[PDB]
Amino acid sequence: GDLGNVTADKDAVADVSIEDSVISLSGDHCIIGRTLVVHEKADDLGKGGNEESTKTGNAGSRLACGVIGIAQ
Amino acid sequence: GDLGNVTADKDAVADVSIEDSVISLSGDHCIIGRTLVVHEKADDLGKGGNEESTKTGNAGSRLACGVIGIAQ
Amino acid sequence: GDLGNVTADKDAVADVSIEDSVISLSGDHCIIGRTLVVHEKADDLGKGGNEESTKTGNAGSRLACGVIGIAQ
Repeated sequence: GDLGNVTADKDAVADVSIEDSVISLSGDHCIIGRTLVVHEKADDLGKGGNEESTKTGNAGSRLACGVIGIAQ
Repeated sequence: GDLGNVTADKDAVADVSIEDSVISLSGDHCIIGRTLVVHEKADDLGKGGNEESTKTGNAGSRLACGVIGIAQ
Repeated sequence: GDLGNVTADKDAVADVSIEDSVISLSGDHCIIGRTLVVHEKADDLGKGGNEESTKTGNAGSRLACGVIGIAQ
């Protein structure tokens, strides 16, 4: 362990995500993303069972809408 | 372990994702992504069973809509 | 282990993804992605069984719509 690491002894589920990025825009007189009409609808309506022993590390959907940098 | 690593002793599920990126735009008088009309609909409505012992590391959909850099 | 690596002792499922990218746009007076009308519909409505012991590392669909760099 030096920056974060699951270390279980029976079951280790994870969603390790180490997205180290760098973005260096420049230049002038430039439009980026004039109009955006977005309709994200991540409407989780799941269901479980009489013994469903889920062990999810991340139980959800990632919905992104960008113009330059989408690190997902 | 030095930057994050599942190390279970029975079962180790994971979604390791180490997307280290670099983006260097430049130039001038330039449009990027004028109009966007997006309709993401990641509507999870799953179902489980009477003994479904799921062990997902990441139970979700990634929906992206970018113009330059999509690191998924 | 130095940057993240499943090391189970019975079962190790994974979705290792190390997409290290570099993008260097340039030039001027240039359009990139004028109009986009996207309709992502990753509508997971699966189903499980009376003993379905799933062990997925990443149970989801990646839906991207970019113009320059799609590292999936």
